[PDB]
Amino acid sequence: PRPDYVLLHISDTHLIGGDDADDRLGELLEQLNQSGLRPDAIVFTGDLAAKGEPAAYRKLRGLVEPFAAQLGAELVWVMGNHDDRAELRKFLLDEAPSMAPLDRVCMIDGLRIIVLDTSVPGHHHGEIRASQLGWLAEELATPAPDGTILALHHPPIPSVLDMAVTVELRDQAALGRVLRGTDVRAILAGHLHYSTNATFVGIPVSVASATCGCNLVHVYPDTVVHSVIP
Amino acid sequence: PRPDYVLLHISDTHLIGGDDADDRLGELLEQLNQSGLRPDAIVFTGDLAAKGEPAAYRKLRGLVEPFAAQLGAELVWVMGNHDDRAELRKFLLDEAPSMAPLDRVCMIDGLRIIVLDTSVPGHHHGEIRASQLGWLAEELATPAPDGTILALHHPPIPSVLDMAVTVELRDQAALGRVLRGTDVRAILAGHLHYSTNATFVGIPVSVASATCGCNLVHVYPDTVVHSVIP
Ligand SMILES: C[As](C)(=O)[O-]
Ligand SMILES: C[As](C)(=O)[O-]
Ligand SMILES: [Br-]
Ligand SMILES: [Br-]
Ligand SMILES: [Br-]
Ligand SMILES: [Br-]
Ligand SMILES: [Br-]
Ligand SMILES: [Br-]
Ligand SMILES: [Br-]
Ligand SMILES: [Br-]
Ligand SMILES: [Fe+3]
Ligand SMILES: [Fe+3]
Ligand SMILES: [Mn+2]
Ligand SMILES: [Mn+2]
Repeated sequence: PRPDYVLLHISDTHLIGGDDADDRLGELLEQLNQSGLRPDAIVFTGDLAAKGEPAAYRKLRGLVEPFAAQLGAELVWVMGNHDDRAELRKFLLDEAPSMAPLDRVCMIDGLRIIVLDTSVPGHHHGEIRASQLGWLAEELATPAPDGTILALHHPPIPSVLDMAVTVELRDQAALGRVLRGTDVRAILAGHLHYSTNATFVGIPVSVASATCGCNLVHVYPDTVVHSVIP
Repeated sequence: PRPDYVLLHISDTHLIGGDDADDRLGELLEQLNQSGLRPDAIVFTGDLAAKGEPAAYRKLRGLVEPFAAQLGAELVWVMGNHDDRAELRKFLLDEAPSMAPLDRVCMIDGLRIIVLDTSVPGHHHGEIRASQLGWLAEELATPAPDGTILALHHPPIPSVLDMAVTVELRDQAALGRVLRGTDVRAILAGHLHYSTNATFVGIPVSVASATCGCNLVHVYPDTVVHSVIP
């Protein structure tokens, strides 16, 4: 059975200035390059840079872009709590610096990938602004031919650890009312630094662990398969 | 947030006669015992013994029962392709030897756990007999207060590897027609020897990797969370 789409789900790389998460990610990219995988997209669900440093984004971009271009894969970057919106826009995206949420829509043929920004500047918990929910609702009003993958950092999933509660995504009910009954087929997330899956308003949520392995995502006609790659 | 139920999902232990999967499982049980976890049930989703040997089941029973009794957890054993129904019944369950499918229902308070046998004696692929589907349909006609966890070996999930196709669960459509619209909240499976999750007729399927880590399952009021424990 050939899947309709193949996605690489990587998260929590936590790169720093430079003096380690650098080598851990290099080895991963090298492994996946030698596996012969040819993904349609590579989605990085947040905490890309450990302290949101400019030097870390330039480093990340230099490691990842040759990898993605060789595979012909689309790159999909997501904000995490440790990232800085302005520095990410400047040094990773080549866009004008802004503190506005990093929200974006990306079509892979018939597959829609929506990037949402659950980060809260200067803070570690997650939250989604009313403006973002309106944006998302408007976007989801039109269905994609192959449905939608939602990509964000803070997963809408109960915190199974005490430590995780204080940095969880807040006000999940509101995101739930927007997502319910839409063509969202899967939610890709990070933040937890261990592999987890659950549903949120009937939609499967898959959290990839930290790089500092990853997940393979096979999109089939009637299901989405997530495989944990150690 | 306290979950309603906590389950331990272990799979593919592959114990042999004795001359290694023995030590790998011992270390796991020891770890989980020192973590302070207190699960309601411990579900083993098949391939318990590598060659279905009597000596392997006695060995498994001797390692696991003291572990389960100390935790006050219910033990839930499932048939895999490498197991032998008769030897498992004799040496693990203290039941009269039979080659009939190992199908069973188990209530944990309001939570129903259904064990299904996807094994095919002498073969490695999975299949479910018409008699079993009738049985299952009849059982699922009455809802459980907290819904149902279905536990089986061969997952109803597309095979993302060529090697896996020839030993996959066959005739999934028929299982699907029975499960659709029931109170089945999650399907626990093994067989793949790596962590995987997907849905099957809208129901989340979680495959635990092989012991030869495991999964923690938190059952919440509105969701089931699966965490991969390396
Ligand atoms: C779990 As964290 C402090 O890397 O967002
Ligand atoms: C994947 As197998 C041969 O242990 O059923
Ligand atoms: Br700015
Ligand atoms: Br904001
Ligand atoms: Br956009
Ligand atoms: Br499918
Ligand atoms: Br017999
Ligand atoms: Br049979
Ligand atoms: Br029964
Ligand atoms: Br819940
Ligand atoms: Fe992180
Ligand atoms: Fe096995
Ligand atoms: Mn985070
Ligand atoms: Mn098996």
